[PDB]
Amino acid sequence: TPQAASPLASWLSYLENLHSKTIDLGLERVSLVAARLGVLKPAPFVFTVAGTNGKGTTCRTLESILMAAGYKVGVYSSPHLVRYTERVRVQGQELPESAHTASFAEIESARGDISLTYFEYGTLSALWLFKQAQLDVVILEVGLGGRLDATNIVDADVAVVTSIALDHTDWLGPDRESIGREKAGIFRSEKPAIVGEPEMPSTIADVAQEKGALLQRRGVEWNYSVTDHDWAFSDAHGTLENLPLPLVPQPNAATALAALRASGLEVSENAIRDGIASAILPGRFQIVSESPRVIFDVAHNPHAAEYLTGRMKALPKNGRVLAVIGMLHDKDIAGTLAWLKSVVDDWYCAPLEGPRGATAEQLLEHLGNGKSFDSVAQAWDAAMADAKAEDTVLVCGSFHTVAHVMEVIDARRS
Ligand SMILES: Nc1nc2ncc(CNc3ccc(C(=O)OP(=O)(O)O)cc3)nc2c(=O)[nH]1
Ligand SMILES: Nc1ncnc2c1ncn2[C@@H]1O[C@H](COP(=O)(O)OP(=O)(O)O)[C@@H](O)[C@H]1O
Ligand SMILES: [Mg+2]
Ligand SMILES: [Mg+2]
Repeated sequence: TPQAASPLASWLSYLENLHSKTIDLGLERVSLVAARLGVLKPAPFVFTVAGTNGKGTTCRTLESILMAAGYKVGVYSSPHLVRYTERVRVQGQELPESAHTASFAEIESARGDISLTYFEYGTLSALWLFKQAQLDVVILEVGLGGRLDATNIVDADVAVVTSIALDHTDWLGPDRESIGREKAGIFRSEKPAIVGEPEMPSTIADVAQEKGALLQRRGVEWNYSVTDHDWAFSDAHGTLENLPLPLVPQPNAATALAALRASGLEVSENAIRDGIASAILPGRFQIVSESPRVIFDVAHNPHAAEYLTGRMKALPKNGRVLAVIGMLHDKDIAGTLAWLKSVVDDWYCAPLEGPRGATAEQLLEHLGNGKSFDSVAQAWDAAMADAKAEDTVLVCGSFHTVAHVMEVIDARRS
């Protein structure tokens, strides 16, 4: 059993093995420990963000605007690209590793004999770190689903649903309706329930009615329009024009703005512009370099692949598209690749080290074309060796693939 003085790495290895099951959805055990720790209300204002895709970037947008508005903001995000500490930001910055291990030590003593999973532990830690930080606003990214996610032990002041599509059917049910119901579990009585999914499953309205939540959805209570050079937003309180084209997915920037406006928080139009203009998240349609155009995107399900495919087709015409890909077997690899195949010319497949990582040959079979490599680094090197300046190299499929290339590039700078 690690202690406050133990390295973070030891703590993470310990958390990875503490509970009988890796993922164990449910609120009881975790709520009881949160109750002992006094971390159930981490800040006077909390945004909780659920959805199939778009959670990370919607949270980043909220963080960016609120910081511009001068609020002390904390953000809980998952999963992480390279380092675990990425999961907890205060004022847009990671916290010291020793703050994390101290928090873990507090949870370890407070839990007594109550067992907690890795994500439950990490959630309690983020909450405790936020409480210590005396923040004005805390933004919680839901881990998985909503209703039974560890983050749902906190009562959000504004609940957000970014999109509803097929992912995590093992836990959330086989269709958009079952998935929508689970995501909507973060809604609360008399609190805004901001829905950015344009094709809202009816179950989301059911849950909003069951809870007495204040549903405000895209296409109804609020909306946005786009141009090649900017965008506009509208809701019950008015309209905003010539907004900065987002550096995060367009739908999420609009969802964040809707949630921000529904919150009643005091935020100027300039803080909104500055926030949107500066909101960006590594690995989310990230333009890394040019000649050739290098793009990183963590899409890992067909809805995200379809969106990515749409962004790829919107890129300047000409040149070849070479993809460096690695994926986990727990995702709909076939459906994800079906979309990507329509835009990719040359495939460079790599295995993902793992209990759940697909091998290069497994990916190759889905493609019907392409080359296999022994590692992401080698696939990346082969693509970049083949790419001409007019081409685009897309690193995709998983957080793992993107992270591997980010690390190879950074290491080469030394
Ligand atoms: N009550 C609990 N909730 C909970 N929620 C999530 C998890 C596992 N951690 C995850 C983190 C991220 C994702 C994910 O898909 O993240 P993105 O969609 O943003 O990419 C899934 C699981 N365990 C428990 C768990 O064990 N208990
Ligand atoms: N509204 C959206 N619709 C479809 N796909 C999206 C949307 N937002 C993001 N994505 C996809 O999901 C990936 C990660 O997005 P992120 O904003 O971190 O959301 P999440 O935390 O839910 O995974 C992106 O790189 C993109 O491939
Ligand atoms: Mg997910
Ligand atoms: Mg996320």
